[PDB]
Amino acid sequence: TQELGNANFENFIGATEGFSEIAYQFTSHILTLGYAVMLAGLLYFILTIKNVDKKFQMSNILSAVVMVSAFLLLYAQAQNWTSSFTFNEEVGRYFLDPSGDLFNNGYRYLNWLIDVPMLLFQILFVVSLTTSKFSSVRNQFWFSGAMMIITGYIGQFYEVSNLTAFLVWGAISSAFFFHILWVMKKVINEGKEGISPAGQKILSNIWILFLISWTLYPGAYLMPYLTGVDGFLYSEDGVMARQLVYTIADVSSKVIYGVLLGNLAITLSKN
Ligand SMILES: *C/C=C(C)/C=C/C=C(C)/C=C/C1=C(C)CCCC1(C)C
Repeated sequence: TQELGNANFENFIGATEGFSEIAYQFTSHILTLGYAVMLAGLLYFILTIKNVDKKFQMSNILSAVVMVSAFLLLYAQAQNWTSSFTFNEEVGRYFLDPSGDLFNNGYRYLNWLIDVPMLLFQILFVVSLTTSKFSSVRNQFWFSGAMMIITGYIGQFYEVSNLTAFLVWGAISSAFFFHILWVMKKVINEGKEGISPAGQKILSNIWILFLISWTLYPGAYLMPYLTGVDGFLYSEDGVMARQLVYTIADVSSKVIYGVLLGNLAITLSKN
């Protein structure tokens, strides 16, 4: 039995095969880029709040708060990665360090728990609904989004120990994800009514961005099993891939999403 690498697939690899210098350093630098971009975004959203009418500024405020939480928690995740493995001169690879704290997904999942409700909420300060009620949409978003992250978090505890449960819990989580997609699509359709064609075009881009960037997360969750129980991805390569797809998803769903909403708000105050 491999006691030290039971908690997650990153630990499992690091306690059996170990990581190449390339995989270790690559992952270290990708995660560093992750939190560095959130700090830049924090400054962008603060400095541009004066460019939008007061009625839309709650969206820029919620983007700045998402940036603070993501900078701090991705910074923690980055330090956790680099401090958890150490180099063995004999084998020439990085292995899980029993004296360290071991790699822990808690930082990222906590970041999601906080940010998902705010990302979904903030669009309701830019578009107008038509036949739907603000409170009803808000409550559906907050409930479904919380459940999606919780059931997902439960799933990842069984990643190494019980793949069957890993997949069943991820399927449950996917149910909530599809309900979010259904609600967001109705919101975008109602928000397109009555606004200018320029604004409708930006909203269409927001919808495509939202759909792709959020679908990246379940992809990264499954990444090391996407080539079978002993394929190319069941390895340090599935780890590099998973961590890269999370970082791309985070920049897109938090920073780029917020920039587009700010551009929509500016467009709206032109008619
Ligand atoms: C800024 C962080 C964001 C927007 C996080 C989004 C997270 C998700 C869409 C997570 C989705 C999941 C599934 C649909 C199934 C597998 C488990 C999750 C939690 C990764």
